[PDB]
Amino acid sequence: EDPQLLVRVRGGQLRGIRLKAPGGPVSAFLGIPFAEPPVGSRRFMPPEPKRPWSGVLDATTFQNVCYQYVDTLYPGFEGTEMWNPNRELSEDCLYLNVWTPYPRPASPTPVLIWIYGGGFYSGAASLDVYDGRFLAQVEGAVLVSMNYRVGTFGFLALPGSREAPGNVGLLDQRLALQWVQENIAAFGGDPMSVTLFGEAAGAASVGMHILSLPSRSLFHRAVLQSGTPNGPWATVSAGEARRRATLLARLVGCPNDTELIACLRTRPAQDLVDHEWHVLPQESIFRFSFVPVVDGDFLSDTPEALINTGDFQDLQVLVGVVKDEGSYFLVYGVPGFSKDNESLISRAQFLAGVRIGVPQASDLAAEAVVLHYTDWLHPEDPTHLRDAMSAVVGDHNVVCPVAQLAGRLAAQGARVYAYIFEHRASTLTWPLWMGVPHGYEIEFIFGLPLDPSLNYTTEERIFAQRLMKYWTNFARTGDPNDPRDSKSPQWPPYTTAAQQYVSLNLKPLEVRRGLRAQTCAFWNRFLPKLLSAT
Amino acid sequence: EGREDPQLLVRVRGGQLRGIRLKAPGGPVSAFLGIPFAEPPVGSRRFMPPEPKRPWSGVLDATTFQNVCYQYVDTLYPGFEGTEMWNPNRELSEDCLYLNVWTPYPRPASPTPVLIWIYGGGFYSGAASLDVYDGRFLAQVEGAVLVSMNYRVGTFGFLALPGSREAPGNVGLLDQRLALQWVQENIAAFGGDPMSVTLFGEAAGAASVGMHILSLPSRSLFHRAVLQSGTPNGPWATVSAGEARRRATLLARLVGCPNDTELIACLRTRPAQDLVDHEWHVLPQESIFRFSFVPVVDGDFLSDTPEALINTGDFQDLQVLVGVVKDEGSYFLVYGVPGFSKDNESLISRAQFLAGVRIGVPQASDLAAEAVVLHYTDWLHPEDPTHLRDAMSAVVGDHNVVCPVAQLAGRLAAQGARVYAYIFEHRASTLTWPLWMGVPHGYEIEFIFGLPLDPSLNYTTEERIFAQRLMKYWTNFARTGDPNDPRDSKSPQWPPYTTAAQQYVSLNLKPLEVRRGLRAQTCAFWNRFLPKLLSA
Ligand SMILES: CCCC(=O)SCC[N+](C)(C)C
Ligand SMILES: CCCC(=O)SCC[N+](C)(C)C
Repeated sequence: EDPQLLVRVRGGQLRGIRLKAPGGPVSAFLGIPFAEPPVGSRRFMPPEPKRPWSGVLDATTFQNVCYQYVDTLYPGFEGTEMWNPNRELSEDCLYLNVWTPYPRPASPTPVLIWIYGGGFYSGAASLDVYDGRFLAQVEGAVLVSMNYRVGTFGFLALPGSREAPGNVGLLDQRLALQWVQENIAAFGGDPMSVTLFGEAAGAASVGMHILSLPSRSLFHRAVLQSGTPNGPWATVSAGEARRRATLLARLVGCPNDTELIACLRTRPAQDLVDHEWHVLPQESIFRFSFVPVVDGDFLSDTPEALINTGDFQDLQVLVGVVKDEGSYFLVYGVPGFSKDNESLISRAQFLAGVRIGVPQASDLAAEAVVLHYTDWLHPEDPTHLRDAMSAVVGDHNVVCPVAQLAGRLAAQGARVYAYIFEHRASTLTWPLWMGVPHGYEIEFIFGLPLDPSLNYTTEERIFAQRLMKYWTNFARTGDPNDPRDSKSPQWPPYTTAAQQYVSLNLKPLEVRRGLRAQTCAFWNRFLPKLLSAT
Repeated sequence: EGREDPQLLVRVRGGQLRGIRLKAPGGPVSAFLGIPFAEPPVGSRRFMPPEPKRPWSGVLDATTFQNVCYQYVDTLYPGFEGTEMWNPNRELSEDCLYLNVWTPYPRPASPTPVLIWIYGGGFYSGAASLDVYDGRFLAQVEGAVLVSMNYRVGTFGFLALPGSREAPGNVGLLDQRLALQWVQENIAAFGGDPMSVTLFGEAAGAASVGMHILSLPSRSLFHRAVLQSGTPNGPWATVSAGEARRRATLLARLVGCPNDTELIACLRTRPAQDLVDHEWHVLPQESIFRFSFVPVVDGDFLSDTPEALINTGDFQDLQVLVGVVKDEGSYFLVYGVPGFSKDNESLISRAQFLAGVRIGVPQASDLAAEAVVLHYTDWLHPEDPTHLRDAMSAVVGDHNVVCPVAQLAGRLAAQGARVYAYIFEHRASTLTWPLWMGVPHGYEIEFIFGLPLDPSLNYTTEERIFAQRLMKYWTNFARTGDPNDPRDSKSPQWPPYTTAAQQYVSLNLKPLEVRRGLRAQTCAFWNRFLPKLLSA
């Protein structure tokens, strides 16, 4: 028995496993329960803290993935399967993972907490791209990641009901956060320095914790990668959640909220997932059925209302986008688009893809979108039409929501740093036309290219090392700049006036001004006026 | 008594004329100024279509310019060259229907291509007698026969009670058409070729050219057309029958005239100056680049809207040259936008910008106006007074001239025409307008007419070489339907404008440069989106 691999936490003893990382050993503690399994009558309910255990709990292995839809668009294809569940599916999934340096850090170390994405309908802390070993070994970080409930199980709401109050997947995340405060010191973590970070739905989750008071006493800094609490996909109204939950209940034969929810509890997990996608009001892409709900509790108003009116003066935020946020999503519903060809579309196909990409758009607003993204020098060129369709989806769903958030936080006294991620991995299996798709910066931030067996280039290892530094420098200090290394250019803070951000690629940092400024004025200032008059 | 210059005595349908031998840098030219082409439209003939001039006896002296048509005279900056050069330079009178002819001296032996000029001035002003419209240089250097006519403006030209007999509308256009008929019958007496006639005009002159293209009885009177900074389509060049009736009866009320016969009869008893004094009071909004009395869609001269006629016409047999200057709008800003002046740099605020947009785009609802503002803001420096000043100029420029031109070039090209497109980018060294105004509306004209060739005018040597170039493009086009010099292969070519390639050339001191797309992105907003936005 290795004594470095034994830890006493409040609920009892744990045994971890020593992992090798290219530069040396790390301690992993995998599959630690942080809550009572949310099963049977506990389905749809706020999580309860895990009861203590006797003896030494085996924490050498990943636990089950929360029950979720499994992707079947391209069976066997690495570019999709890499996001699919890599352990067994179970409703019993409230577990977290901790990586630390080996030996256990002598003094308290900044803690990074990862929250995965998956549109609130999927994800798992156990995926290869979320491997905490590299950041633990190189930067000396304590990395934590949790499972949280997705789809119906995490976000089905009958607002105002005691038995399905909404947002329980966020409350799972909150409980893991409280677990870190109570327990991370035992691992050599510093509970007084906790940085949240996430991508996509995970970034929106981080944003929601910023906007929810009881969560604010559990972290100090935040990183939001390609996702925001504001925007078209991240929240629903109470009225709209009620509709979807009762619609899903009709689809599975149920049944007075008590009656309805009691009947939903008798249903096998897969019965619920089977119909999960049949409750959306429109034919759409980048929209998900069960997401955080504006309940007047976890979220006391809309993310929009809360970001305009908040005080973020003692807050540091790192925020950014990848180069081609929307390309990924096009193949999941827009006619004319596939990974197996060049996807050169017609104008007809472009107009029709806009209605699906902006499902809430009226006739007028859609043509405003089309007219705005057309190249009037080459109105019918199939390459521009394809790239523009990709741009429509990325801008509406990520880039412009991100620009809006960055501006509001900076204005409201926060310290903001912004980026665009432009390097496409040499090992990427998606076609070239997709460029740098939603999700493909994660493997670099986590430092995977340092594994020589993964076949990344030498340049990409040096790059991964740069990014791992910006991220942990940010966690340590609230500033991603190397505090003892000189060299201009420095990464400047994002401000509403200058709007400075940096590009992250193989070349040294470049400072740019204005994050799709003209285009986002269309989505953030004009389009709302056009809909609030139809 | 037969001691006068044998080369200055010419006979026309109406009788004998005596012209004058003028001096031009390269040699003498022949000028026949103030030839009457219509009965004077006075008294019971006010508002009425023109009647052909009745023949005179003996030799009519045609050695001086005639009266300028009664009109509003500019008083914004009195004594200032920038405005005075456009002001009337002869007595104002309703007796004003005269044309002018310039020809080589001696008159050419072989039939010579004819250029006809139609002046601008918003349909409320202008005169063929102004220094910038001097035909002597095109006549001497290019051997051209040049003709310019006076036509009625303001109320006298365009006040209309549509449907009536006594004031049918578009009579100023009918003056222009009568002078075109006069050229057909008479120009051969001067050595001109009636079978090669090219119309050309700037601003409202350009729009007039365009209306002659769209009006059937005019089409047989000319062969080629040049439209400078103006178009028959767009927001200012025409009005509906209903709106023209509205403006006419309002004018009547304001001057003491409270059945159309009765109302027109009372209008005809008012002094000319009273009508002018009240002209501007009938505009529906506070505005710039809008004029009270313009061509009307009467179902007669214009069988439908200019917009409809360019969309459905067959233009296979048409050659057209069209273009714009670099800063079409800047001129108009000092005549009504709070914040703007010729005597300072006119740096403005956001508030002043939004306020100016309501004036510059007077027909816009609140939604459309924020569309304009949001589109023209630079969101990296949304409060920079220099950018805001320039965007304001661009808004008015784009909406009134540049995008109507782009629509015109596109529709004619799609409908079979041969179109050549330019942007004129050279600021005259002699300009008295402040630098911020760039190259304003109207300041290519002096170059096309070759004024820099006159040494007493203080233009630079490069400006002479440049004026000579443009005179060649313009007259090659008149001659052949093609601006390019058949000999010169080394010189860069001017390609036709098409829908697929959208090619046009820059006109400056440097050799021709081909650019693609005529404010394509921005003009898509004005021509495609805005209409659809105003339809709700
Ligand atoms: C270049 C156009 C000049 C005018 O609009 S004149 C109008 C001036 N006023 C309204 C005072 C009569
Ligand atoms: C006072 C010099 C400014 C100019 O060059 S005026 C033309 C403005 N703009 C270049 C924006 C069209």
